Amino acid sequence: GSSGSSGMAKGDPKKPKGKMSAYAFFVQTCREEHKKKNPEVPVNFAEFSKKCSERWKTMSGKEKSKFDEMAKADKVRYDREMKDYG
Repeated sequence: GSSGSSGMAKGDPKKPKGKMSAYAFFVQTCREEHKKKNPEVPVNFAEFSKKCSERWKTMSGKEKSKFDEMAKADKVRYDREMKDYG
């Protein structure tokens, strides 16, 4: 951990984004929603995550499903992309 950095400076918009897991999706989707309402409000990733991550473990396989179907496809999509890339 102890990264404190959302992304990087050296990165081309061409290369495929690393593989994401169902969990991540839950966190991301949650963020995008926060901006939709409070676009002009700060979001302490540190705290925001503490509430999200905890909500991921407390979730039931049924709920995670929504993020399971997506992630499951996020692994096959990226894999194929790498084939063409390198």
